[PDB]
Amino acid sequence: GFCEVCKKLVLYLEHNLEKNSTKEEILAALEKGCSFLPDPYQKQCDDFVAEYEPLLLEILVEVMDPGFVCSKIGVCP
Amino acid sequence: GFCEVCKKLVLYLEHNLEKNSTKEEILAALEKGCSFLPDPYQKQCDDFVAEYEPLLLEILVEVMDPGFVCSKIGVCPS
Repeated sequence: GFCEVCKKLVLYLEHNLEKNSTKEEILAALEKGCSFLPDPYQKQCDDFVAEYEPLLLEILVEVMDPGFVCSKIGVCP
Repeated sequence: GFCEVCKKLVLYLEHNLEKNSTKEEILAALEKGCSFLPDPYQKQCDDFVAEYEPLLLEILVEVMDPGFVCSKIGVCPS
């Protein structure tokens, strides 16, 4: 029943990473996390984000495959 | 290199998913997805979200493990 809408919703969220406002929000959240570290770790954390934010998102989307996610909660085979 | 700050940042993100503001943002994002559907499909989508969104959030929290993420992107050992 819910199998197809679950997969569409996971895909919707993952494609919405292309939206400008979503990109701004993700980068802001990453910068906020780095901001609570002391020097020199804050700067090192900012450098890490600048290099690895794309791969971080790519890996998260990879792991959150719609079929895997939606079968894990039991609405899809 | 970046291994130590990666784990600190992913720990932050893991706990940030548990904030009420973040939980509300994720729920609202899913509900916005449903809003693009015409009737009766929007209601079916809303029903799914109402029943299952906390289980979806749990899966996202589980993925956001510092050791897992930081080794998957290649900055930390396993």
